[PDB]
Amino acid sequence: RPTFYRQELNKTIWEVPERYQNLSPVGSAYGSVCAAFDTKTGLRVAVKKLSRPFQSIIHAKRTYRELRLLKHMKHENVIGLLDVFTPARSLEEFNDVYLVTHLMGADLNNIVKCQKLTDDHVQFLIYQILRGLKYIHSADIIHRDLKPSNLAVNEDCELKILDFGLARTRWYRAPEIMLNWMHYNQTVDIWSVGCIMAELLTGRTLFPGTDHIDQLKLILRLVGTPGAELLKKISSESARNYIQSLTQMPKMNFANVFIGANPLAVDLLEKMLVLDSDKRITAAQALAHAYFAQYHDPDDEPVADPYDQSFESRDLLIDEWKSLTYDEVISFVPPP
Ligand SMILES: COc1ccc(OC)c(CCC(=O)Nc2cc(-c3sc(NNc4ccccc4)nc3-c3ccc(F)cc3)ccn2)c1
Ligand SMILES: CCCCCCCCO[C@@H]1O[C@H](CO)[C@@H](O)[C@H](O)[C@H]1O
Ligand SMILES: CCCCCCCCO[C@@H]1O[C@H](CO)[C@@H](O)[C@H](O)[C@H]1O
Ligand SMILES: CCCCCCCCO[C@@H]1O[C@H](CO)[C@@H](O)[C@H](O)[C@H]1O
Repeated sequence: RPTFYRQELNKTIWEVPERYQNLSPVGSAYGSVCAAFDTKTGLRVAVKKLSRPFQSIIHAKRTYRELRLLKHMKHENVIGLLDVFTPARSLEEFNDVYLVTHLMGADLNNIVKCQKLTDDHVQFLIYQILRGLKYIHSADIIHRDLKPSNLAVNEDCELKILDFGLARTRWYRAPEIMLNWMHYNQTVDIWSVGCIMAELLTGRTLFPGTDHIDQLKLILRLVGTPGAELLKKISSESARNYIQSLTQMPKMNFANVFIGANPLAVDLLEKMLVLDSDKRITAAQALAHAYFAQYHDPDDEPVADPYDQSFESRDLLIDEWKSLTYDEVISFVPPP
């Protein structure tokens, strides 16, 4: 229906509706990105042209997964889809997929710049992360790689959780992920929030490991070696015997680690940075914590519609994944 124009960008021919003006390259894995001006909405937007979206079953399923996820995320603190389009007029000529979202200019690293933030500022940032995480977790989604480069912040200081980094590490990963534990709790993301929050308060990386083993060494020095109740839950005979062969490190007193911080911030960090994932605070519980008193609104922390992820178990042909992807493009409804 819209009128499309062609322009060579990022060494390929882009073909976009005329509403998207002044395409300029932003960078080029999954695809190449341009910034543009959406004349229909007056928004600066980023347009991603997926690369080789249906070259293989793996590519095709990944394309479907990404479009399904972006179409489902409708929350102020999560990246959302402004538009998705293809120049194709039919399924038969469907080969290219373009995704459109708000143009973001800064991630959390750009806002922090290795500085201590004010406590009020930390409250506001962590509150928004937890608000978005409550939504994501309510859809039975685990982020699994939350970190400052995956958190965008606009000029109003509204934060959005991304599943990508902007155009130009393991320091924020939960310990069970670095041990390939599987059976991951949604609180692997809460661990990451604790690492981020600590960094916002101190201006320093909490666990700046040099490699995988160093990362775990640094974690255990803060939170201690596994206690008795955690050791009961370790089925791996190899993990058990190695853990008990280590000298016991006590859990440090967080009040004497984050000296000068808000005692409520310290209490919340103590509830996020627990080795046992079953004992970590959830996102919804964290939002009710006294630390966020000035921002918490129990009636404006919404949850997601149910999210059907049954396609993850399916082994389909390329043309089937492509057809399901085409259905999702055709059915897309722009947000208000
Ligand atoms: C024109 O003003 C700017 C001036 C300077 C400048 O820095 C060079 C930037 C860059 C800011 C930026 O990168 N902004 C941005 C990116 C995305 C991304 S980044 C990605 N993948 N990662 C990836 C891809 C290629 C290269 C590096 C990293 N995907 C999407 C994305 C995801 C879904 C969509 F629907 C659309 C785009 C989304 C929104 N804003 C801008
Ligand atoms: C001059 C720089 C680009 C300006 C905006 C082009 C906007 C296209 O906008 C679209 O144009 C279509 C054709 O008129 C109309 O049918 C649509 O209603 C209108 O939204
Ligand atoms: C768009 C929604 C962002 C918040 C939800 C992230 C949900 C988990 O999204 C993650 O995205 C990564 C992208 O490389 C994938 O590699 C991971 O497998 C996936 O779990
Ligand atoms: C030296 C061992 C260091 C890491 C101990 C990490 C314990 C994380 O916690 C564990 O996470 C598992 C996976 O979600 C859950 O199934 C367990 O019940 C939970 O206790």
